Amino acid sequence: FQGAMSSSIDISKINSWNKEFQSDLTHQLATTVLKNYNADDALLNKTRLQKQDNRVFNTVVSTDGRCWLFAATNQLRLNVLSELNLKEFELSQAYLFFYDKLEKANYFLDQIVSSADQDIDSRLVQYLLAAPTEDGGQYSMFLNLVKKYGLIPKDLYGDLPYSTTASRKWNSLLTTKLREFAETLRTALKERSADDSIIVTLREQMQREIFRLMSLFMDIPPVQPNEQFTWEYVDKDKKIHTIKSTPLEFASKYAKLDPSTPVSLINDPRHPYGKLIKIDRLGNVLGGDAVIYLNVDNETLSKLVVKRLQNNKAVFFGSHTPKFMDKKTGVMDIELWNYPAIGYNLPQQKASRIRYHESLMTHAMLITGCHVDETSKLPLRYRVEVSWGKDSGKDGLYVMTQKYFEEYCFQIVVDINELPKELASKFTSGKEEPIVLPIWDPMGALA
Amino acid sequence: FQGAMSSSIDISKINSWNKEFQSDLTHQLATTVLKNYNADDALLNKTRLQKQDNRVFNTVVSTDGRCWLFAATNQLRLNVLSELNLKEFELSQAYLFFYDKLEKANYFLDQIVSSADQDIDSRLVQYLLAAPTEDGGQYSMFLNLVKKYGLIPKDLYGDLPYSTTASRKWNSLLTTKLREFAETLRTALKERSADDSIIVTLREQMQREIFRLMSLFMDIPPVQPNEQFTWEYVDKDKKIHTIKSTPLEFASKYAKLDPSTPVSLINDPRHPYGKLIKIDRLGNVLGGDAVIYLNVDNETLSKLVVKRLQNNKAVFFGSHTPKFMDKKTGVMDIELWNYPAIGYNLPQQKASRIRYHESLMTHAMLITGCHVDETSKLPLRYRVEVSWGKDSGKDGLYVMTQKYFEEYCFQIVVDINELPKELASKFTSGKEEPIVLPIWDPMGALA
Amino acid sequence: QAYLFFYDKLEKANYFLDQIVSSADQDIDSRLVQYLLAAPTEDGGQYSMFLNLVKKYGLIPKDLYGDLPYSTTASRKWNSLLTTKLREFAETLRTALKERSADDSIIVTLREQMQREIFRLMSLFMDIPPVQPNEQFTWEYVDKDKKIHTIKSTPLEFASKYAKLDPSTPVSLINDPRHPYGKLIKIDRLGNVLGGDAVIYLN
Repeated sequence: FQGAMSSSIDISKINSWNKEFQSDLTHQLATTVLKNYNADDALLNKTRLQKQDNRVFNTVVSTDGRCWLFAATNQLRLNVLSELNLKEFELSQAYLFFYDKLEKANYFLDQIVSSADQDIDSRLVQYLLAAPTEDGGQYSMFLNLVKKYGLIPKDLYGDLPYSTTASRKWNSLLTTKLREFAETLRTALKERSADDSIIVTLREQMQREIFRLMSLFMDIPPVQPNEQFTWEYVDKDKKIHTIKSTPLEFASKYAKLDPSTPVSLINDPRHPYGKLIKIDRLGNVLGGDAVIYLNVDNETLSKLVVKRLQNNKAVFFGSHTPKFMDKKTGVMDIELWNYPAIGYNLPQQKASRIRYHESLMTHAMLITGCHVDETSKLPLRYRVEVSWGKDSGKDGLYVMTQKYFEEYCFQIVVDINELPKELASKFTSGKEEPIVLPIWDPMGALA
Repeated sequence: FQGAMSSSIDISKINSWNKEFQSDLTHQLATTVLKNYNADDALLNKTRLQKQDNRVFNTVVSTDGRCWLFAATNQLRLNVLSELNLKEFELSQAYLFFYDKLEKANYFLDQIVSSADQDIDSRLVQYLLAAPTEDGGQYSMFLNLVKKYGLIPKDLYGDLPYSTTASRKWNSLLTTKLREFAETLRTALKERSADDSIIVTLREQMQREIFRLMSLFMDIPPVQPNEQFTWEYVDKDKKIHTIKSTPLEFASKYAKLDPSTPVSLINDPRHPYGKLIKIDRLGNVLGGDAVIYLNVDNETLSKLVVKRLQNNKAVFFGSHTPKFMDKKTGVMDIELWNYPAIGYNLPQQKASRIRYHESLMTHAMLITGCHVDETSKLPLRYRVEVSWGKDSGKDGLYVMTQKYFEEYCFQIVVDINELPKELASKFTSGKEEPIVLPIWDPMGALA
Repeated sequence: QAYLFFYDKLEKANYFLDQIVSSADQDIDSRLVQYLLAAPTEDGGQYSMFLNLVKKYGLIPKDLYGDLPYSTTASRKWNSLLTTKLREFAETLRTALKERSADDSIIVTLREQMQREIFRLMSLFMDIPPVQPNEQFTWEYVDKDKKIHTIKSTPLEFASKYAKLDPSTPVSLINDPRHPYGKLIKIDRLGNVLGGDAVIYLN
């Protein structure tokens, strides 16, 4: 009784506390202002903004929820511009987006069959049923798709369909169907075994029905991965050309993709550095590669970003958007808002923010530059590019502090050749046992 | 030298002061917020708003820059509604507005002739030239017009012309002409005397030219003051009627105006109470009545407002708009904004605010109700009505505190019969010598 | 521009206090005192007032101090709050000058407290610039060719060394037909920095 009493909200206590807080001038000022405006609008610190909104970067690349696909295909887009002397060029994101969604719906049916032994109310089965066709993904999922499907110019398959730019309704219609199929499969698996002719036939009818519904909202791409397409275009000089190629040959011959060089490093302080981290079950293409990260410290993660940028290549990275991100000015700085002035401070550290459900990776973006300090020999800020129209931020360009990178970013993607042999070996040796995390881990899919 | 040095802005001092202010938390909070938002938007105190925005009034009237004319004609408008059993009705403001402007332009020419002895750069002549045709006025100026012109229903002469609702350009064109005429008159008065045939002819040609330019922007009313008009209308029951009347007979017979009963009281602490105050030269109709106020204390001014409201009549009053007036919520309260929380306090008293160019009468409005405290026997707040469309305030309705009335209001208009004999006598006795103030005094014309 | 705008406003508020002390002998309702009280902190100025500020404060690149604050692009409310205070200070000064003389220790202290209070209120709406006129700033920039550079300079050295200002060459000519041509015209009292140059025109 005494415990529950002490643990209850006591009316005299809160009114006494109120009287005490109301006697403080800062508090009186703060509650006047915070009843009138959104705290971020009210506390944005222009004095800090003045110093941090710096768009001078001495280390830049020379060139100029589906974000993960725009960020992932960017370099390949640049390789084509260069290889073909183009003025402008876009790879088709819709191409990858259509197959990702089909594969994910197909993947879910397999996840359901493999988890059929578990109770319908189990944590995994409910988790599988929550959002089987979400638009986000990881870099490994992007490579799984390019290895099977290749890449094609946006001119052959663009963002024309309604659902390519407003996928919410489409996903909901598919998901409702997938939830029905989950029950139908689990129900048929009570009697028959999975290899049973009936389950095999049922799974195929389901693939058919998923494909049929998808074909209503988006067309299947115009050519198969090994089928040739003819593409007419104009180079920087107004000269015309025709390329005959297949999607697969195109990803390699023109976009120069070598799927075996990309590796993802991550700063996840919940785990020891030097270890490989694998997210169980997270995927898109059945039988494709797993999401694997090599865990490293921020110093290491920062040097790698600088080295890649020095090799004139942008860096794919994942972070917690939109934590401490000001879209209006395009600034990512954890001290840009004056919360300490209202006594609001946040001591919880990175590893704990992750464990306690406060911070996770949510979006993928591109680092295209940085500023390394002459004195010292370290990065101070990074130039970041988003896929949110030329209107978000400074014409879509953001500036991010080193501290933001350390605290609210986690993963970067680099080529294994850019790593020190001691780290590259972690991937090639075949001796590392990864730490295996649940499918629902915060270090997952990116928008 | 030491004086000028001590009196200069010293860079070390202001930077030292800055360091001291920046060490205070309230200050740090305040400069963050005040660089982001307008101080009134930021400091509006909703906690105070919650208590002061009270629209319950136990003392209300039973009925339901040209504001001074809408406020001035309102009662007469109600008298007509009642006298004719009308559902809706408006007196024509444009009627009064057209003659006010003509008379004012004519008045200016006379002010110029009477001040011709003074230098062109004198304070009075420059003041006369500043805004000879402004739209604002005083209650005496309103009576000067009704006594000569009468009143007509809005149905016969409405706010149709562009310049009746956007008079800025019209006034500027007239004023430019009037400034030319001022020189032409002063120039002709160097040789000839004012009664000289030539000056008389010149003044008439100027009246003609003013009238001609005015007739381009607004038509002269359709009937003369003693000429009959025919007005067709429908009463509350959908029954039709025709009234044949002249503007003058109409102001008296239907709108029930008796120009000899209205008197204006004012609270001007710069002067002793019990004295009559006259604003020199301020007028519209040449030879009409002067602007005269009987100076009284706030207790007296407040009791008179209550008494008039008890006689079921609204009260014309002048105040300093928009000091401490929140248009969005429709509240007039000098403590509604939390300026003390940023250390901004204003000790300067009423009489001093007036002398030091900080507060003056600027607009005329209507008090249509008030709340007198059961305990005590005094008014707590007033219901105020503005002529700013149903969109300003609470459907055009404001609530004003007793303190606001005391500090930022000055004049009210009442019937001499409502005054205590000791005050009424101040007007009838013929023994009072008014304190005479300059034409540029803050206790002047209202918008 | 905000750099110059912040000091112009501070100096003007400071200037007004001095105009009030020097006109204290005149009646509160006199033409000059009422004129002084009308708009002591208006945003406008003359070229001489601009030179008075550059000579004392110098110039800095907009990248170090921009038009970020609300009041830099909508100064009406800020000016009104300052002006209301300045009108209160005018009375407090004239009232204290009835007894004591201007050099009196009390008037000197009072004037300083007023400067302090003006500066404090201004610092709520705009920050004092990041460096003093003789203090060095570091400025990073990119030239037409995408090459990066860092300039270390003080605001004063910057107005001269990079912006090439020589405050002694600018002169203002005017066509004012009210007066004879060939004459110099001086506008009495019009200024911003106490003791700075007067507004003078050659007609």
